[PDB]
Amino acid sequence: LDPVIQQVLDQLNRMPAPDYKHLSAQQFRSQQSLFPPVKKEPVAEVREFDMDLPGRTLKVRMYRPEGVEPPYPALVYYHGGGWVVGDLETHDPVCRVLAKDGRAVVFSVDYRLAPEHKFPAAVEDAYDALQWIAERAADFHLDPARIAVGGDSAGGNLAAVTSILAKERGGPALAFQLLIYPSTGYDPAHPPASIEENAEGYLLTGGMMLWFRDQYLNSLEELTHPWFSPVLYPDLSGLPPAYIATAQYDPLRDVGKLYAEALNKAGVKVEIENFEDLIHGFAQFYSLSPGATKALVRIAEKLRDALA
Repeated sequence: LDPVIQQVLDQLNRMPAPDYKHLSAQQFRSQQSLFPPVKKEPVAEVREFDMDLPGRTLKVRMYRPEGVEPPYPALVYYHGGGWVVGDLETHDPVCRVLAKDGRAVVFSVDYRLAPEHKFPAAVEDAYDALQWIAERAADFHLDPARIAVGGDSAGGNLAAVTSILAKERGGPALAFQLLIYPSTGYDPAHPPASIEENAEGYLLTGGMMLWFRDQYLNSLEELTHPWFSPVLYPDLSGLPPAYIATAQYDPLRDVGKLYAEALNKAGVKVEIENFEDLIHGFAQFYSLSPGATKALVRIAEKLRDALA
């Protein structure tokens, strides 16, 4: 286990174990704490504006890197945070790396967070967002055939699910899926080993996964709805080829593996790598941990090839 990630787990695992029974979303958000300033790689331009969508307006932050000419290969990105926390700044550095090392224009979408907007506001936001952007490939000098989707954790979930809607509705063409330790689901009655294995002490805990699933979902029945567990979708076949990264000490390790294992079955090209010395959410320790820094770049490179 990485040395910097260790001090974070030690110092963290000290404070009192949280009481998710009374813990509030306002309080977890206001509880922003853990993640000192981090390095922001540079890019040619950064543009933040509003996507005006029916019923609601969403903020977007576009990232163009240096040394890349139109029409540009892109990436519509969805930040992680349990469908509850996170915004355009918390993941601003991660997006900068994917943009710099991935050689693509990155559009980080500021979707509606729960509990305020329950499932499925996030999913509809993810899909409508991609469409709003693809409809205007010409206005952003985009190569319509090289537009990918990606995300970390809950953001990874949204990307998998958006891939599926796009397939039902015949487009827009998604060239690729970049899923970083994504929450793609499973059958709660028969949960993978990593769930029990890495239940505690590794940042993302079992009690935290439950709290998220609580603030986000409306009913128990929703636990097996495809839009929440894309892994339980009928025909995974014909979906965009993908790259899936997982972490050794992540309760969601086998969940992503399970998704890799499923797309393969429906005959979809997929590559999955497990980073042996990292935990869930490592991309946010870029420039802080020597292991996370290497992994994120490695991940941004796979994007570069895939979209090449």
